[PDB]
Amino acid sequence: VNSFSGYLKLTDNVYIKNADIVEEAKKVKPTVVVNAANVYLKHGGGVAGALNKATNNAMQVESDDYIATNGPLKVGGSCVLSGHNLAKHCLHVVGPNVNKGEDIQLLKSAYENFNQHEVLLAPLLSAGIFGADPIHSLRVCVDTVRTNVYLAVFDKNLYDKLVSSFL
Ligand SMILES: Cc1c[nH]c2ncnc(NCC3(O)CCCCC3)c12
Ligand SMILES: [Cl-]
Repeated sequence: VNSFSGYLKLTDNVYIKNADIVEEAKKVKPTVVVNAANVYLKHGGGVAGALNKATNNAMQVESDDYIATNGPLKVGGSCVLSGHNLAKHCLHVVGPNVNKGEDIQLLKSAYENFNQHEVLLAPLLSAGIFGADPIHSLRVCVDTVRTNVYLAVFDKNLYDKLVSSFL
């Protein structure tokens, strides 16, 4: 039993809700919140900008130190950093950016990072400002993630479509 509320069950381990991941984070304080990161951990907009703003830019400050030490992430890769006031940990995961010509096949690799954590609050990777179809992202998620994932989908019409077209 966990504290996630009002999620529609899609499969054994995947749950979905029309919600702002920032608000789900502020209310639940999960062990892991997933950020839809880019390779530079530049949290300017989208999920990343929203999470970072909610941390009063502390996420960006921590991220800049991480990059200065370690260099950029790989597309499809991840790192674990602090969750600040939102979660215990933030798993920064880089899905491919279709607008940059990045290989959509890397979306599966991106979702594989979730399997290192028993329970996560997450967005649909590569969707939104990253350019991919959220329907496709959801299918890759369901077919790749084996741990318990709670998805917050920001857009109501897209959520309804994600729900309606699933089975
Ligand atoms: C921008 C933003 C702020 N707070 C959020 N919480 C969740 N998702 C977000 N954007 C990505 C997505 O949900 C958009 C609809 C289709 C699936 C992907 C955001
Ligand atoms: Cl977005």
